[PDB]
Order: sequence, then C-alpha cells, then structure tokens
Amino acid sequence: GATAVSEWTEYKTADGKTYYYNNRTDESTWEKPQELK
Repeated sequence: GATAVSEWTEYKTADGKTYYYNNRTDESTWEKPQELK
C-alpha cells in the first residue's frame, strides 16, 4: 500500500483518517485511488 502518487496525495486528519486529494481534478475523496491502491 503506497502513498502519494503524483497528482494524488493523502493527508491524515486529527480524527485519525486520510483524505485523498487529486490536484488537477481538485477533488477530495476518502476512498483510496486505484492508481494508489
């Protein structure tokens, strides 16, 4: 299970979970990208 593939990067929030942010979509999803899964 890798982390941060280019355009996709995830940060863990204080509540203890990562949100996956795609930069050139500008989208934020709580599901692991299939390029990063």
